[PDB]
Amino acid sequence: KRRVVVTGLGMLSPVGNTVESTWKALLAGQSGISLIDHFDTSAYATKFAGLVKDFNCEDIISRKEQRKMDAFIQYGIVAGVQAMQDSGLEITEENATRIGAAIGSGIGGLGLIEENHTSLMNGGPRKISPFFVPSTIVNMVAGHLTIMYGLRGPSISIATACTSGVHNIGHAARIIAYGDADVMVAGGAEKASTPLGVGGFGAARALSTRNDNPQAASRPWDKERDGFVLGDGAGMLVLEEYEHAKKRGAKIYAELVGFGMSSDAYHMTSPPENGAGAALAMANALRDAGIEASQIGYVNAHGTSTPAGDKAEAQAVKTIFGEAASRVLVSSTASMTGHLLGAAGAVESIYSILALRDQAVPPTINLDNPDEGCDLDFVPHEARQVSGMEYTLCNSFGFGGTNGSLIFKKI
Amino acid sequence: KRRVVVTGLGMLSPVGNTVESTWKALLAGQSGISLIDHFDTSAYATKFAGLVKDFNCEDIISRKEQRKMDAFIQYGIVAGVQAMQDSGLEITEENATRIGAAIGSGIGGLGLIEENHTSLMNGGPRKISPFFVPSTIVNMVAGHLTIMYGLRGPSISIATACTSGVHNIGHAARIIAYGDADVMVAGGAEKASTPLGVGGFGAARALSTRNDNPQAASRPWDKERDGFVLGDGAGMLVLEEYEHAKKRGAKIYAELVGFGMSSDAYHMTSPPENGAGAALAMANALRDAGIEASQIGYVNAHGTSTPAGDKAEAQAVKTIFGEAASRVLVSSTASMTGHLLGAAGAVESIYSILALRDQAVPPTINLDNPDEGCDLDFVPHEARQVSGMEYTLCNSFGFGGTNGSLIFKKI
Ligand SMILES: *C(=O)CCCCCCCCCCC
Ligand SMILES: *C(=O)CCCCCCCCCCC
Repeated sequence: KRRVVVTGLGMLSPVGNTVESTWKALLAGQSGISLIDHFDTSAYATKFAGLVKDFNCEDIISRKEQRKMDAFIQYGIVAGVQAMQDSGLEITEENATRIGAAIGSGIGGLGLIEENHTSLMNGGPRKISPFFVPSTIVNMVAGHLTIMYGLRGPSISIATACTSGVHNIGHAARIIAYGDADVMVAGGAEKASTPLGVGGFGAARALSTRNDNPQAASRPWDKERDGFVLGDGAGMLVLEEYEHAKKRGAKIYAELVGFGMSSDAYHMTSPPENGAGAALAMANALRDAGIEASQIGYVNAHGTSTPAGDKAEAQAVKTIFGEAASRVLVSSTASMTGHLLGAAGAVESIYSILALRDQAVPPTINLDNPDEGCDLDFVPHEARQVSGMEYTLCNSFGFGGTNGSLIFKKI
Repeated sequence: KRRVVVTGLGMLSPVGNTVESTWKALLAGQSGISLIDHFDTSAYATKFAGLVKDFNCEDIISRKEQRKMDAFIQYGIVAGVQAMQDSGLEITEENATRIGAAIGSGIGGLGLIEENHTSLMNGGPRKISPFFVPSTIVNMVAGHLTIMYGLRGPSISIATACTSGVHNIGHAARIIAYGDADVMVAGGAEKASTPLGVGGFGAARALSTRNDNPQAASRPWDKERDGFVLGDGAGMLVLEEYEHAKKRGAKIYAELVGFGMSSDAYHMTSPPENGAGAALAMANALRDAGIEASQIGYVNAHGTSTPAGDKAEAQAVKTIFGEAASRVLVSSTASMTGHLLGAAGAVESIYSILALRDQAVPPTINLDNPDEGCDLDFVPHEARQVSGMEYTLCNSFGFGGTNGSLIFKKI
């Protein structure tokens, strides 16, 4: 009966380009939302995003090599090395076969897609780069990594939009537990801060528009919210079976103990006023982890700062916790970071992990005037210290009404 | 100990728009490769593809609704209903919760992506449709279906390029086996026959160029092959736990018994001359299915008709079977259909399933002069009758050196 644990973290976010820095900034209640300058946003209703500041990979990827890879791919490779080094794991011939990857993304190479398409409009097919396909496709983060580290184990890539980070990790854990693998680098990476990304989500009227105050735009559960805030980043984890980890004295951040999935079966982009699906997903994980809602100390909300989004989730929480509704801590890091799409559930799994380590809980900044019936403790404004928190649960929900929840446990 | 079985099939291919018709054509050695007329291919090195002929969904999707969905999405919904009807399964409140989906695609809405991007180049962001995001994203086939059939169980979507069909199905099976679900509609859908698809794979020089004879272009293992042939389609399956199926007297096509994954850890688009990774993947499935290579009657090659591709796979086969190398039947349906990218491993799982039903094995057409050291029986030219075939194995391999194999078993 294989127990899956976390032995390495790696991350690039709108508030730090390392695990420890992003964590520091998050507790400090720092925002990473800035105005876009890599493209002309004049015609854009939204002109800011949670961006990755001063990203450098020269030490990890030759410029010769970068040309074959969209930023989302670069981001994820960098965050994977971070995780691989941190794990300490050493790949051997008697090894590779048993180490794999489960990394995804919501869209992938949107930028190079725009680039190549543009090229094709101006110059014709001859202009499309020969690396177009392998530079934009979603599974290339895992493709490059497995190659870089000579990994021969199971490699998959889940693309479930906003839920991708949660799924990739959950299924990484599954794969190991099944016996198909002993280690798995898992998570998600996105960099959709483009014309098509900004323009697209803005076409659906899903994005916030507070351009006069980018850092205040993302306000989960607050009364004046007006749609999520797009963020770039990548969050990777090294999951591994308990024994295999011990036998090598790996530093163990925590143990993955539960994984729940569900479908809303309602709208293609809208959550039921109910939160019915989100509930089922949390519910399924509690049962998988074989524990009770009363046991969760901190929930990492999907809480993207869309009017319906946030109401629905809160509903679900009540439903799931009921009594413990108020005793439980719910917070949205998206308040500082924005929503990282495919990377979202991965970075937030890392938050949930660190929150157990440090017995501290990142705040929901910008929460000035919460909604009405709210009975919940959204850790508004400032970080929170905790005593005996043994479990944290992390939620993510995406389009197609696809939800997933992960439960982390101390030591 | 949950046994997963197949209780419903659904498909749209370049040789039929139903399971039974595509199967008939395949045994008959019919090609589905035609010249492209939906876009101007003058500047294109390749001017043909395996296309879906006279596709109609009016009875399944309102035109009001089609506008919100890329063809790949339409294709997959249609193929899913096919599967759902065929299953006979009836969704109930005491049900939904236990029925989910695992459907993917390599790229998804490439067409609407091109459309919206074009729009944006000409008109600015205001031109991007409000359904851009949910119309192109990869997980929307499963999103729409779960919605249409009120499914609340686990829904995921694997995007592992050319391997997607195999993975989605394998992980569907896993999910059920785990207990997370009782039924799962799984498979893949693609429709990359576009400027960016044709142009892109042609930029990598990966595509065949025999425009004077489209139907002969795809020639797996033959001496004059020059790169795969792009095909559109969608292949869906209804996987379900054995007991749950019986208790409802569901018609059972076969039982999924093995699932193997692997990584090449070599090149990002190229297979080792070795076939080392493909071997490991087949190998892993035999062990998962708990059987021997000697037991496989028919292998459904990835066999895309690329020079290296086909050599590498054949190598792997030898490696895995060795003795049984020659006694085993290996064939590439891609010889008639072309390669269906994300849909590929799904349709071919259906082939592998029907081949057990009918004890018949689709041919590798166009195989005029095979390569040299070939000791293998590629069922060249015409279909083959078989006696006591209890297992068929189906391979698929994609970019990022991601491989996966599935083992099907009779009754
Ligand atoms: C979360 O579900 C929001 C939508 C996720 C879609 C993938 C990321 C957006 C790509 C944007 C245009 C292709
Ligand atoms: C198989 O691995 C071939 C590549 C799969 C990529 C997904 C389908 C191609 C989309 C083409 C341009 C985006």
